[PDB]
Amino acid sequence: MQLSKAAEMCYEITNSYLHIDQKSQIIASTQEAIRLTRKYLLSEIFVRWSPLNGEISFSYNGGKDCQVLLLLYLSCLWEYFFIKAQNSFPMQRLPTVFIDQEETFPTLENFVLETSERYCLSLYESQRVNMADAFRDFIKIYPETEAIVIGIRHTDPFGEALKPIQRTDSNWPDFMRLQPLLHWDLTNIWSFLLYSNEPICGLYGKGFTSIGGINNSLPNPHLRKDSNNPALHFEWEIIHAFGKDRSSAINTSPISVVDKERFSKYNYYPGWYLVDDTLERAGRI
Ligand SMILES: Cc1cc2nc3c(=O)[nH]c(=O)nc-3n(C[C@H](O)[C@H](O)[C@H](O)COP(=O)(O)OP(=O)(O)OC[C@H]3O[C@@H](n4cnc5c(N)ncnc54)[C@H](O)[C@@H]3O)c2cc1C
Repeated sequence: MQLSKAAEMCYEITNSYLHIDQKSQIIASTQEAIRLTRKYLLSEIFVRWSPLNGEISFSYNGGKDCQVLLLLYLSCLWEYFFIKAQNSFPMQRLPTVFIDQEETFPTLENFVLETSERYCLSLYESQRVNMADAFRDFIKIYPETEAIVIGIRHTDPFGEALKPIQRTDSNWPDFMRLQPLLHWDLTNIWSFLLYSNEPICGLYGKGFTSIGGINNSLPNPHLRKDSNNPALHFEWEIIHAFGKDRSSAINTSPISVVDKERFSKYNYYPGWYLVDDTLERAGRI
């Protein structure tokens, strides 16, 4: 859809989530994570750089984390338009960067393309090694790029020293890292993404909890059905998902035939049956 419509839609979704009045530590926690992310964007980021004209590019790889961020970002883009009108919708696409690699799952590539069309992203896609170099090439093509939005957060307990607004290290080309999802935990991610009713990468439906490349990521061994029985913690969000109101259906994207072959050897609960952040990357490495 056109960008103004995507932005207004995401605004309604986020607003609707913020109006959930349920007994729930998860919901209340996620409402707080939403408010902080939106405060970073509206109060610290969009005040300093334009989210429309190319000063900022959004790094998007179709994963759950940058998808949640993209929905929040679009919600803030809607609000930004009115704030700037108040202090003084364009027909265009949102500048976005996707690094495509040889080991990228086709299912994910397809999801990136489809959601680029849904959210009206103007996609730069690299030609299918090291991410630092991929971005160095990007910045050389688009030197006006001042900042890049990154859906990074803490997914193991180890010290990382990340900040919401942070310069790249000297290894990397110079631009500002914008990392407003940093305080989200795994339960917040699933609660919001399932509530949104937006389509999500079909790999999560097959037991992935973290998506890498074909060779470095698998369904989460802790979701293997014959040896684990996790409870569903997001039933309310699923049943009452935005605009849904078949209540129990989850909007997963199609698995590419090649990936279906690759996964035939796999007996796994969907990713949203994992809430233990310590175990999020267990299917990786
Ligand atoms: C734009 C950018 C700038 C970075 N700058 C530094 C730096 O200065 N110093 C440093 O030590 N490390 C830097 N990194 C690496 C980063 O800190 C993480 O160590 C690395 O991304 C792996 O973390 P992760 O596995 O948790 O998340 P990842 O799986 O890498 O995902 C984290 C986020 O990065 C973006 N991303 C990941 N893969 C892609 C892709 N293929 N295409 C487009 N976006 C993608 C998405 O927004 C995603 O939400 C940078 C990474 C990116 C993407």
